[PDB]
Amino acid sequence: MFTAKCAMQNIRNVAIVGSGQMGSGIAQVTASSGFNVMLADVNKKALDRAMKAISQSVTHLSKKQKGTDKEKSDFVTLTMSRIKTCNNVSTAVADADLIIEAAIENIDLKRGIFAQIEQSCKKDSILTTNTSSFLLEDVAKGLQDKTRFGGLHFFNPVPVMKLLEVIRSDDTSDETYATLIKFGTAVGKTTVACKDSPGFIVNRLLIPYFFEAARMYERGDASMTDIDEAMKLGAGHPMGPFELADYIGLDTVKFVMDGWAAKYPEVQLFEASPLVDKLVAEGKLGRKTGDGFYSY
Amino acid sequence: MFTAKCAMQNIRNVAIVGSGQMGSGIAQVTASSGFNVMLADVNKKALDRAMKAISQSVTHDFVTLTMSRIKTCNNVSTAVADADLIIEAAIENIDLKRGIFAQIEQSCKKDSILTTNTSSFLLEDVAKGLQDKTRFGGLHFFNPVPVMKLLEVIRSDDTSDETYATLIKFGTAVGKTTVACKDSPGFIVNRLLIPYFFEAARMYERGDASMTDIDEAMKLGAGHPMGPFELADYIGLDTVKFVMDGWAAKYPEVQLFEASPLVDKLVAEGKLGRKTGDGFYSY
Repeated sequence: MFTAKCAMQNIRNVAIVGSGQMGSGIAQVTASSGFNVMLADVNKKALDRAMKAISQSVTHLSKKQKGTDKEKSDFVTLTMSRIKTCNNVSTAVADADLIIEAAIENIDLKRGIFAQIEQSCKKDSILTTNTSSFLLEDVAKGLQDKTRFGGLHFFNPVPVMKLLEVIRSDDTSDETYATLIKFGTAVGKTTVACKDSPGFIVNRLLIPYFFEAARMYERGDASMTDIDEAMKLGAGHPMGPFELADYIGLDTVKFVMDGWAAKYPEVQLFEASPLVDKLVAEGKLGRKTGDGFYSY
Repeated sequence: MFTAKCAMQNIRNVAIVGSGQMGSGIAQVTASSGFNVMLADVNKKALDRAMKAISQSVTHDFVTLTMSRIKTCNNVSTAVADADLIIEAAIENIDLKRGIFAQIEQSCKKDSILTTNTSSFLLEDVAKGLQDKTRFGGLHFFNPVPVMKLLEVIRSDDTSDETYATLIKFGTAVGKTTVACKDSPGFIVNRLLIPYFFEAARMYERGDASMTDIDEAMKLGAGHPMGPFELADYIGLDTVKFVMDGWAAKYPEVQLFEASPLVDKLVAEGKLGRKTGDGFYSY
């Protein structure tokens, strides 16, 4: 983490635009790792919600440490003082060296956010998205300097999940990409490198594998519970595909696979699943609603 | 295991035709679980190497006793004459298997259940020649059979309810966790895993990401104990290729089954994975 941090003298102040679960988790690990954080969202209620969740989580971790009760709360306040909030994007990004967008998955809203960002940030600022749902080319399409754009695809809960996929568009410069690799490593992650291809690595291989399982079930070849057992037991996976999809969220999996089906209409693997569609249309989204493939 | 074994009063004698690695491993766990076994192959040398490998595993009276339950026979007709269950583990050639089953049919008891362990063909293609298709099914084990707990128990369109119930009990009697599948290409495991591995190869081939970053992403992102290139090397590249080739030829309109250059090259070059010290990676 230090080898990386000390090789990015240029990157001291980070702005995260969007204050939901991912934005708040990215803010937490960025602060814990020693950078200054500005978390931005026009939604004040969301900003308050995030800072309470971060504060909780940081406090929680400190409790595991060895040390005096002062040593611990000292640790929490050092971390939290690196995090500031702002309800105006242009103000928030004015002194940022790296900006990470974690907003709603809507391409016009994101492009609008990036136009605001580039109007206000520093000339050599690096801009990034955490999206799972769009190509970096399509997010960056209006920017003046595409060579300082890339992707930082974390996984929820960000403080717990080690992996980080670091993405380059066709236009990302080598220097910007290398900086992004060092930032992922500085914040404690195991980075993997991917081009701007739908699904990067994890989702591109996992979501179609899940849909293939659903498809097997829908043809009537085997039951959901036998599928899951065969994969845990035959391949060592800790969750079968249906449990996995419930865990990720059905709405989450459908929405990604829907964007692929539409952009890549000739690719058989990306067809929607009558059954996924019907479960999401019913609000049976998986664990987070208590009910998807299975009940919880 | 006992709950199963004592509900199969009719199944005492098991014949296994083909004494390669899977037939020999099925012989071993079937002997260990209390059945009588006849191991049959027309290649006397193979039969010899199979009994030496088996005794080698089982050592690791108990060795003598376990062995006394396994007899060999280089004649498939006479080997199955007294068998209640016959399990075919022969080479992956459909004419050879149909000829074997033509032989077994002519000799076996009329109530005998007939099964294949094949990964490469549809049950209904293996059985296409058979007069009573209703006592036919699939017992798909995994190498090494003595260690691998899963067994996919497969029915055709013709397998009777009674035959299939017996097959599930057999799997359970021999210490396996059974799962049921219809006669579909790849059953459950290979149908999901082999295309996920090819998807991984294709991603590397397109130049999107490196082999080691793809494997690291799947271990860390999904908790998989091996990433897809590690797993393929473990299973064997020749094995993964041969099954996928079968699918690409039989289902020519399915994009997911299209062959891979890197794979073809690595197998055409004899780089078959862990078992040869080189596949995707070196060992």
